[PDB]
Amino acid sequence: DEALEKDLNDVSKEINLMLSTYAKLLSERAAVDASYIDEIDELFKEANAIENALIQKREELRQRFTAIANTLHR
Amino acid sequence: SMGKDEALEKDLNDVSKEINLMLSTYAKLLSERAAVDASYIDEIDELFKEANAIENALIQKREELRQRFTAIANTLHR
Amino acid sequence: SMGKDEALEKDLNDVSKEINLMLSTYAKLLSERAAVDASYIDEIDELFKEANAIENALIQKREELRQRFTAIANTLHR
Amino acid sequence: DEALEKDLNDVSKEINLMLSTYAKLLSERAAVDASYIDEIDELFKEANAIENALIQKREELRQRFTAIANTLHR
Ligand SMILES: [Ca+2]
Ligand SMILES: [Ca+2]
Ligand SMILES: [Ca+2]
Ligand SMILES: [Ca+2]
Ligand SMILES: [Ca+2]
Ligand SMILES: [Ca+2]
Ligand SMILES: [Ca+2]
Ligand SMILES: [Ca+2]
Ligand SMILES: [Ca+2]
Ligand SMILES: [Ca+2]
Ligand SMILES: [Ca+2]
Ligand SMILES: [Ca+2]
Ligand SMILES: [Ca+2]
Ligand SMILES: [Ca+2]
Repeated sequence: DEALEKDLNDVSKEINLMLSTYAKLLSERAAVDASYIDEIDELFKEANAIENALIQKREELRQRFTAIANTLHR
Repeated sequence: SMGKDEALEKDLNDVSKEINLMLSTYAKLLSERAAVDASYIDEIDELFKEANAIENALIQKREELRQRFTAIANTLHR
Repeated sequence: SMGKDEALEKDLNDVSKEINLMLSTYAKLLSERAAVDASYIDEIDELFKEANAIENALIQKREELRQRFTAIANTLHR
Repeated sequence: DEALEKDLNDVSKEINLMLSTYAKLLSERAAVDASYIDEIDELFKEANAIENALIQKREELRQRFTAIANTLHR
């Protein structure tokens, strides 16, 4: 019911809106990826600190067990 | 009482659960991105096809006006 | 070695963190619902207004056809 | 460029699609709410079991401390 010229201008506006919206969404992905990488890195560092402490504690237990055994069996 | 080794094992499991949840949340975000990307392509394709059809009809409309004014000019001379 | 009381305190904190995350995820889902509800109202309103305008124009179109056929009938008798 | 009758039928289809889609979304909220309530309930029960065990352990520590004190100060 509107002229073809008017309808062409309406659809062009729809295109520009979708393009501008998607461009924005795409431009934001890098910072989101960077945030996940940063936070996963923090968690892996936390896990590695716990794991390392567990390794140390297990070696101390090995040494305590060996010492008690040697004292008891001579 | 209990061993610190046991407590450290438990704390390592706690952080492993957090890592697994973060990795799975990120994997989900990537799936949502893929579906968004494909939907954009479908939808922008529909819009560009509609725009080109309107554009082609508008070109035809201007030529129809040219033809109709030419026919009037010929009618005036009759 | 360490006390089981300390280990239990730590485990209680671990579950409290999970509760807090679940409560906040649910609070987020409710916010998304509210925005969805309001968007539905905006969008269905636009559609019903468009439908009523088309409907009213169609009623007018049928009456215009009635008027145009009546005028033809009067022209035929001239 | 289409007749008003055709356009009325197109918009009616759009309405029915939006209504049917929203009705579905609304009908699904109860099961989602129920799932959150169920899972939060499981977590609170887990937390209460830990808390209760901590209360018991603290009372045992109170009794061990009192007994050692009495033995040492007579
Ligand atoms: Ca038109
Ligand atoms: Ca238009
Ligand atoms: Ca390590
Ligand atoms: Ca813990
Ligand atoms: Ca398609
Ligand atoms: Ca499509
Ligand atoms: Ca073209
Ligand atoms: Ca824990
Ligand atoms: Ca509105
Ligand atoms: Ca609106
Ligand atoms: Ca009406
Ligand atoms: Ca029309
Ligand atoms: Ca139509
Ligand atoms: Ca309790």
